[PDB]
Amino acid sequence: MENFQKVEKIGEGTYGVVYKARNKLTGEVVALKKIRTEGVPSTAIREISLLKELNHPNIVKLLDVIHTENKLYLVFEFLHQDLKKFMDASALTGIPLPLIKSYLFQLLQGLAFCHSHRVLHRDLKPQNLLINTEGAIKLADFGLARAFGVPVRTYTHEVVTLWYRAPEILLGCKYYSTAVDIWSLGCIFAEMVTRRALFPGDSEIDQLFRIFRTLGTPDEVVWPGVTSMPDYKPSFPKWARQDFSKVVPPLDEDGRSLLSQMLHYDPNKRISAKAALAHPFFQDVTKPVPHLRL
Ligand SMILES: C=CCNc1nc(N)c(C(=O)c2ccc(Cl)s2)s1
Repeated sequence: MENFQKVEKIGEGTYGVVYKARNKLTGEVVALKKIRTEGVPSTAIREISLLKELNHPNIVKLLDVIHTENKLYLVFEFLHQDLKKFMDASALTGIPLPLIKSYLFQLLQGLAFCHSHRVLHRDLKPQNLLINTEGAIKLADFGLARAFGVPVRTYTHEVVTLWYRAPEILLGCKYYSTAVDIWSLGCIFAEMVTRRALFPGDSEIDQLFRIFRTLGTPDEVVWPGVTSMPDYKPSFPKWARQDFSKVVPPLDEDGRSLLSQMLHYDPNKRISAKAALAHPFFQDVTKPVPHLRL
């Protein structure tokens, strides 16, 4: 890109490298993402372009879609730190509960907004949750997966994380629903509380079995239709569900209750973002400022 000035290489995005850049005509700093190649689907540019229309305090604004020199670029508002880094920085003391609650509440608002606009994320993870000094947290990359197509591996041959993947996706369901995002957010909520990833699988089957070992191997009783999912196998080991109090100590009953509703196996039974916002866990929610080291 010329219309920009690459300050640094922020990191590795799901679809390509992410750069911290400066708009040459405005002097503004943004998050520039180069999308990894046979012409660029015209369907994608149209889909993605509609996203520039989404506007919410908890959604990282897609400023522009730039298609020039037969290369694709997405220009996003720049935020100063991601939740992965903040969690790592908060590892010794943990994120204070009131801030964890504020972040969860805000993320649910961003989800509620996108879902009401018929937009799913499908690949929520600590790396695409961005925070600022003011106490806000925003979701980036909403609607990209559907417009594009989650590739097995990036062109950088970097490992894609499966830790936040809903069980229905792992079982090979090719139809997504808003519930996949609630699942990912539930996993993130648990990780903020315990300071350890909930289901750190290193493979698709390891990821599935780690979920099974904690929540019990699903059956037709708790998840009608599961034995007919594409990758379900009658040979899956049968693990008993573990007492949920052992899962996220020392989160209180309201928090554990909300989390269990975000982690129901049946997508249809999983709580909606809108309903979650009404949960008693948020009765005393506030908006604390985080201690960010930039
Ligand atoms: C050190 C400050 C970095 N600032 C950033 N700002 C934005 N907007 C970022 C992203 O959208 C993503 C980057 C990677 C994924 Cl995955 S989403 S990173």
